[PDB]
Amino acid sequence: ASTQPTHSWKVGDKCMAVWSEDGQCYEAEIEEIDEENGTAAITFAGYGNAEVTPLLNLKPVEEG
Ligand SMILES: CN(C)C(=N)NCCC[C@H](N)C(=O)O
Repeated sequence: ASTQPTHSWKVGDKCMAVWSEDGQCYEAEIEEIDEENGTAAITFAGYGNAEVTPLLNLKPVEEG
């Protein structure tokens, strides 16, 4: 138990994640979820970078 999910995420979903390097949000796809830690491994689309970031950092892709 680490991050208590406030959002329900599934593998292969598009989300926006906060890049650990800039702290800004970027579009990323969930590759793997760890519900215990409340984290998901996401891959930033276009760049190809991937990081394990808590579901709390994952935001829905709101196009506006
Ligand atoms: C959200 N992510 C991963 C990024 N915004 N990445 C930018 C740095 C990596 C890029 N290939 C580059 O070297 O420019």
